[PDB]
Amino acid sequence: TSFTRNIVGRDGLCVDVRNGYDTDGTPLQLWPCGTQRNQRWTFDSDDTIRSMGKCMTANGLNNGSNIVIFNCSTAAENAIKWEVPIDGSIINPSSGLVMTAPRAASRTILLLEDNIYAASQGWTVTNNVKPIVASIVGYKEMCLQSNGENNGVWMEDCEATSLQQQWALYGDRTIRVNSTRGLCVTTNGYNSKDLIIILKCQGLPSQRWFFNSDGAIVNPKSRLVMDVRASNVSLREIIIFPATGNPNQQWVTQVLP
Ligand SMILES: *[C@@H]1O[C@H](CO)[C@@H](O[C@@H]2O[C@H](CO)[C@@H](O)[C@H](O)[C@H]2NC(C)=O)[C@H](O[C@@H]2O[C@@H](C)[C@@H](O)[C@@H](O)[C@@H]2O)[C@H]1NC(C)=O
Ligand SMILES: *[C@@H]1O[C@H](CO)[C@@H](O[C@@H]2O[C@H](CO)[C@@H](O)[C@H](O)[C@H]2NC(C)=O)[C@H](O[C@@H]2O[C@@H](C)[C@@H](O)[C@@H](O)[C@@H]2O)[C@H]1NC(C)=O
Ligand SMILES: *[C@@H]1O[C@H](CO)[C@@H](O[C@@H]2O[C@H](CO)[C@@H](O)[C@H](O)[C@H]2NC(C)=O)[C@H](O)[C@H]1NC(C)=O
Ligand SMILES: CC(=O)N[C@H]1[C@@H](OC[C@H](N)C(=O)O)O[C@H](CO)[C@H](O)[C@@H]1O
Ligand SMILES: *[C@@H]1O[C@H](CO)[C@@H](O)[C@H](O)[C@H]1NC(C)=O
Repeated sequence: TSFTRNIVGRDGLCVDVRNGYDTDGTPLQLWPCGTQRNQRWTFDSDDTIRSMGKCMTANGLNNGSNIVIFNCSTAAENAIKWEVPIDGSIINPSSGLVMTAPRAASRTILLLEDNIYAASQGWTVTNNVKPIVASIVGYKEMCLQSNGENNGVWMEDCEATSLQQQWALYGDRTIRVNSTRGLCVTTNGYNSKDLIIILKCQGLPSQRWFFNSDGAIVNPKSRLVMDVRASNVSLREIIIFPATGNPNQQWVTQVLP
């Protein structure tokens, strides 16, 4: 079977065939999301991803290789097969390299690169091309709240009127301050007990998050998950820590009006 969607990534821009051209070798880029046909990608059972009747194609299979559109019958088979890991990567199975947006700007050309679990390598396959805006409810049924750039995130009692409890869940798998969308939830290191803060979005692995089926919020590079330190909300510290399933690591998203 097949179905068609946009592909949203870095800074909420979309995977777009450059200029709408369908000539073999036309690179893929970031561009503001829209309905144009060169942003509509059809996913088939054969592991191809197609726009304008042609296939997303690795124009080479080394670090830094370009990703292009190319005739599906004449391209190399191992260059047109893709899988979509649950954490939001888009991977070429033959090479193991993943789709990457090396810069945030529109017209940035997409490349295959070694997987470092960066936010530049996060994508979401969807027809809703706007970030989802939600409260993130956790331990003691409190809400995750931001407190300014460079400051910690922490738990507060949930308030419909607290804008700092409002999070934009971007397609690149970042968690952004909804009223200041250039700022991202960021782990301040990849080791256990490292603090979670707000920092300018820079596409980093420290800024990538995965909402898994167990109710954890996982940082893929470290493997560690968001944790209310010591189960003590009055410490006003959220850390990364190995997944335990304990209440201080359980979260849900609740969409906002
Ligand atoms: C795969 O390609 C990447 C993009 O070119 C490399 O990362 C970039 O490496 C540059 C040095 O050659 C460096 O100035 C860029 O800032 C960096 N971009 C970022 C932020 O990832 C990557 O190179 C590896 O990682 C970088 C950061 C350095 O540590 C290099 O020594 C590494 O080789 C390439 N990866 C590999 C394994 O070839
Ligand atoms: C992908 O390349 C194929 C091989 O070059 C194209 O098929 C060829 O299209 C030629 C020019 O239209 C035509 O003379 C031949 O009939 C045909 N050759 C083969 C091997 O099938 C293909 O074109 C599409 O598929 C063919 C079968 C027809 O249905 C065309 O109308 C299609 O455009 C190329 N695919 C695309 C999307 O360009
Ligand atoms: C989250 O932030 C967004 C972006 O600033 C807010 O969305 C704007 O809201 C106004 C009022 O409805 C609209 O006129 C704009 O079109 C919106 N802009 C965008 C880019 O969507 C939003 O209200 C904030 N809060 C919530 C709950 O989403
Ligand atoms: C419809 C289409 O092909 N759109 C393209 C094209 O857009 C240029 C202007 N803005 C237009 O709407 O016609 O080129 C940009 C930049 O390369 C994108 O590829 C866009 O999707
Ligand atoms: C929780 O943190 C506050 C601030 O450090 C501290 O005063 C309090 O004793 C802590 N609670 C427990 C049970 O350790």
